Amino acid sequence: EIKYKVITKDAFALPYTIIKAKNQPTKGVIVYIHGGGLMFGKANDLSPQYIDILTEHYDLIQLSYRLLPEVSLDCIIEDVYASFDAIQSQYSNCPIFTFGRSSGAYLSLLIARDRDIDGVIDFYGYSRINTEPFKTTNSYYAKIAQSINETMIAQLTSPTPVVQDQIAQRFLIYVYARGTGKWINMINIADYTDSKYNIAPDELKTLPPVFIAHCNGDYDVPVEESEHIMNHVPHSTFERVNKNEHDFDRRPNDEAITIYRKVVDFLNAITM
Repeated sequence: EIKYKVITKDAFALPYTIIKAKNQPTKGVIVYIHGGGLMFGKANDLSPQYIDILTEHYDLIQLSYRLLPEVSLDCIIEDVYASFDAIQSQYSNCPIFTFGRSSGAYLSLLIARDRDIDGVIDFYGYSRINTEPFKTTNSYYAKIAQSINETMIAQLTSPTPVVQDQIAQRFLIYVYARGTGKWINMINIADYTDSKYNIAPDELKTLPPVFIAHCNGDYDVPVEESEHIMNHVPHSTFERVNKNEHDFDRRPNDEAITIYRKVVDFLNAITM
């Protein structure tokens, strides 16, 4: 693991790590964007086992961005693109991919629209925020959301922006947000319906190939968000996992490993 940083316009350090391809030279660079509903998480949240599969022949770069609610989604997008551009310049003549999980896959798809890359790996993400499941109360999160209060939640935030959880239970900010339907409010942008944040059909149509893995019974991001992408993009591969889970790869079970190996196959076809 090798550490770098990108210095933002506002003089904030965004760390990123590069893990090098095991068998050299690299076939490509995979820019990894972690999940956490834009509100919690950390860049180094991938199991070692997944990293070993991905980095056999690819470099894996784990990027960071400032989290909600201490910054807005406009700031997140700015951090992601500043980190992406710093990484892309370092791989000038080389295939490059975005790989996100959950909200990281959303960020990975924005990069795919606004930069020129060779493919996207979308694990249980989405291409838009202007959708009813994100606007309204989420059933799965509602009970826990109702068992905390706003002071409880405000004290899980940081007095200044962070790129990873500063307290173990920061994730309750996200449970609260989904469970009360305030997640769009906490994104804190002027107009969440704007095409900046919602990839248009004509834009989806021009995306590079997309690998999608999504559980049909996902309680956090409906599987329809993946079906929506498949309604427009020209090249897709879809693993539609028959589970009532969101992060089906939380543990490196055999089914999860198989999907990761399929990811590499998808990359190999592209870089051949």
